[PDB]
Amino acid sequence: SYNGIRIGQGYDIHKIKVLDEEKTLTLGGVKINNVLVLSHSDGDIIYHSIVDSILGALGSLDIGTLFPKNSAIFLRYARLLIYKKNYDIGNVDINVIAQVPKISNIRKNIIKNISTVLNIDESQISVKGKTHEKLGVIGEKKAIECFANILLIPKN
Amino acid sequence: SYNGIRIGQGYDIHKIKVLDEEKTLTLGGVKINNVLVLSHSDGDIIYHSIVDSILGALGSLDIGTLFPKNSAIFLRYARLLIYKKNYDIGNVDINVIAQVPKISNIRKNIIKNISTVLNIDESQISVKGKTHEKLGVIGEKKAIECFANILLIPKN
Amino acid sequence: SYNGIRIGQGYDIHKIKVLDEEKTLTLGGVKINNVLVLSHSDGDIIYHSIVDSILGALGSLDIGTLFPKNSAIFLRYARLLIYKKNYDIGNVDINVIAQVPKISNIRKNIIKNISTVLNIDESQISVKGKTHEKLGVIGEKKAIECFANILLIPKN
Ligand SMILES: [Zn+2]
Ligand SMILES: [Zn+2]
Ligand SMILES: [Zn+2]
Ligand SMILES: [Zn+2]
Ligand SMILES: [Zn+2]
Ligand SMILES: [Zn+2]
Repeated sequence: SYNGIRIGQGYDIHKIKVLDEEKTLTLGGVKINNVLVLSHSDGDIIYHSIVDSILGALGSLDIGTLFPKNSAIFLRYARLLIYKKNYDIGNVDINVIAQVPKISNIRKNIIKNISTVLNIDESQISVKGKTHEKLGVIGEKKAIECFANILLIPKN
Repeated sequence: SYNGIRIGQGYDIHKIKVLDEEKTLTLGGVKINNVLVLSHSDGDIIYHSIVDSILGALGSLDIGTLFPKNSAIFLRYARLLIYKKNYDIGNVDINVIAQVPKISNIRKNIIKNISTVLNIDESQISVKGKTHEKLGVIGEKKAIECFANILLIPKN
Repeated sequence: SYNGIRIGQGYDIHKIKVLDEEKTLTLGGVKINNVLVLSHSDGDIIYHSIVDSILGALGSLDIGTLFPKNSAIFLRYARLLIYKKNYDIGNVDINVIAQVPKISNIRKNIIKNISTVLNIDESQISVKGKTHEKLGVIGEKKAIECFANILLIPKN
């Protein structure tokens, strides 16, 4: 059983519809009032990819597989899983690849939200937004995706 | 010469054709009998991205460049390269981004296959599958891609 | 304030135009004379994603947000930021996902360029090129993208 330092990378992608001129997206727990997310879940690519990076770091079955609204249940889950396995989080670096919304505007709020739900300091979190040159599925605003990269550090 | 902890990220993408109604894919050493992979190589995005994450972690020339069927030759290669450089693998986290096949169904078999070819425990491996909302090249089943993230830990 | 080992992942994407038969791209500080990059910046996905992986590792505001030609100003910035925070770089692994140009041909020059601008050894750098099966925005040569993965190691 390996108990050294662990890497995780979560990935998520959700279909969206921008309320331009011809269910509301939540991103890092922040409501995005001009974008709908077309999903059975709440569409929070940031929360879901963070859960997936934790699960991945530790080698668990993923969320859908484990449990066959929901985003907070899973994040609390992931936090308590790191605890029971005797790890702390080192830092997490999140890349949201999204033509809309702009992330810089809501970045402080996402970071505080993550830090509360993971119970870690704001200095252990980075959330960055990248547009996609208005090319492809993302750049045409049909979808948004997120990569979350995390290190877990063995306690003591 | 740096001998501390090392990060690697491998990436791979292969063209596929799903045998719907109008050479066989291998994924993590598992044959996928309803999908053809259109490739000169065996199309194993999982094996190839794992090799590339190891090579990347250590700063080698990549597979094609190094050696200008094949997937086992390269994986044995990568395992023995980690050995000769005096590293062990920490853990590896693999994200297959594929509309088909579903990964959860074959996940145990891929993990055992990786653990045998890398000679590491099953607890050091995570393999996760993500669909792509039926959007773009991946979501339309024209291709499958994989990201493999690894840490190498200096021996002793 | 967390001062253990840190992970960063930078991502960047730029629009390009290949000078086929019907401003010049710089990649890892190397000029690519058959490709134009359609950008307000110099289009160096490799330099920019490296800066973003450093900023991400450390939890800074990103480049555009921090400072609202340019690629060297930012890289020197990132190097001196790692210094002032009391970190060294472990290693960096870069995946350029580009149908053109081929990276293997210019890989030595990019690695020497990175190692000079970051002031680290060539053994701490890996730069890998992956084509995209001539599918999608990348495979059709409309864009090139890069992922840069880095570990920062607390001094002493
Ligand atoms: Zn999701
Ligand atoms: Zn995508
Ligand atoms: Zn391959
Ligand atoms: Zn792709
Ligand atoms: Zn850029
Ligand atoms: Zn892309």
